Amino acid sequence: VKKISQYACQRRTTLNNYNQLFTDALDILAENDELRENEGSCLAFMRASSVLKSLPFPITSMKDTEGIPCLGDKVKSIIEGIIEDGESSEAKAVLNDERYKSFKLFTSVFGVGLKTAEKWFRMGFRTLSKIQSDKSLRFTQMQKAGFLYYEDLVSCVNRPEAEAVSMLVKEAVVTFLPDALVTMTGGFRRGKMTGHDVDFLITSPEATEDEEQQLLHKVTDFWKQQGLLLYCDILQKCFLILKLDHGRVHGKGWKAIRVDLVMCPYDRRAFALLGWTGSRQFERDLRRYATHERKMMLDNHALYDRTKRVFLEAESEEEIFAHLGLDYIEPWERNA
DNA sequence: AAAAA
DNA sequence: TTTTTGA
DNA sequence: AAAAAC
Ligand SMILES: Nc1ccn([C@H]2CC[C@@H](COP(=O)(O)OP(=O)(O)OP(=O)(O)O)O2)c(=O)n1
Ligand SMILES: [Mg+2]
Ligand SMILES: [Mg+2]
Ligand code: NA
Repeated sequence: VKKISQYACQRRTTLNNYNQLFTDALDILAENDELRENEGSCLAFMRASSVLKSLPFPITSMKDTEGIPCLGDKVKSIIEGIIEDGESSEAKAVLNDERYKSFKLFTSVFGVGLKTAEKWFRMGFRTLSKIQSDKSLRFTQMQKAGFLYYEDLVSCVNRPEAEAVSMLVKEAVVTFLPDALVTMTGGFRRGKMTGHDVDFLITSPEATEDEEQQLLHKVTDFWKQQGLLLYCDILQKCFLILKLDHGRVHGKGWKAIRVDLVMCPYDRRAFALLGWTGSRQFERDLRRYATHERKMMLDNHALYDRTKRVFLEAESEEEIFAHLGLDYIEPWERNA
C-alpha cells in the first residue's frame, strides 16, 4: 500500500540489518567507484545499500525487490547474483583488485585520504612498512600521528570508551563555561556499539561571541597541560586524538581516541545537532529533500525558505522535521 | 548508476 | 536525451 | 598551499 521513499529522511533505519550479504557487497562496489572517481555510480550503490538497510525482512527472491526504489537494472543484477550462490562476483573482483586493496590499506591511516593513497599507489607502494621506512617521502603532522597511534585508531572505540571520553569533555568544558550543554553526537547517539571516533556538540545559552570562540582553545590547552592532547587541529570545530587512561574506562595503560568537538551559537543548536547526529546518508537525503521537494536550503547552521524568502527558526530537531514536512525520525532510526 | 527534467 | 546527485 | 579532517 505505502511505497518506500527514495529519501533516507523518509525511512526508519535501525541497526537491525537483514540484508548484510547484499549491503556489504554494495558498500564495496560503492567504495571502488569512489576510488575510480565515478561519483555518480558510487552514490547509486550507496543509495541502494541504504534502502536495503531499511527493510524489515531479508531479500530471498527477485520478487522481494519489487517496488523498492534506488534499485535499477545494474543493482538488480548484483542482487540476482548474490541470491544465486550467496556471493557477489563483482564485489569479489573488487576485493582482489590491487588498486582497491591499496586504497583501503592506505586510507586506514589517519591523515591519508584518496589523493595521498592514489599518489603512493602510482609511486609503486603496496605496504604500510615500505611507506613508513621510505627516506624520500614527507608526511603531514596528521599522517605522523596516524602512523604513531595506528593500532589504537584502527581498533574501534566502544561504548565504555565513548562514555569515559564524554566525562572528560564535560569536565573540561564546564571548567570554562559552567552553563554549557555537551551532547554526544554521531554514531553513538544513533545507538551504535562502536565508532571510529567520538563526536560532541557544545553550546552555551549565556556565553558571549568571544567566549564561544575561545572555548575550544581553552579546553585543548587544558588537555595539553595534562599531557592528554596527542593531536589537535582547530578549524568552529576541532579534530583531536586524546590519551584515554585505562582507569577512566569502566598493556601500555592508555588508548588513543579520535575525538571531534563542535561549538555552535545557542540559537543554531538544533541545526548543528541534526547535522552532526548523521548518518552521512541521512544528512545528504535531508538536504536533497529540502532542495528538490520543498525548495528549501538546509545546512548545519540554518534552514532557508526560498519561496517565502525567510529563515526558519528551530529550538529542536522535531521543529526542523515539521518545517520540512517530514515525520520525525528518532536518532536510532537514522542509521541509513 | 538511478531518477528527474 | 541532459542534468543531478549534500554541502 | 592543496589536502585531510567532517
Ligand atoms: N561525510 C559526512 C560525515 C559526517 N557527517 C556528519 C553526520 C555524521 C557526523 C559524524 O561524522 P563521523 O564521526 O565520520 O560519523 P559516524 O556517523 O559517527 O561513524 P562512526 O561512529 O564510525 O564514527 O558528522 C556528515 O554530514 N557528512
Ligand atoms: Mg563518530
Ligand atoms: Mg568524525
Ligand atoms: Na584516513
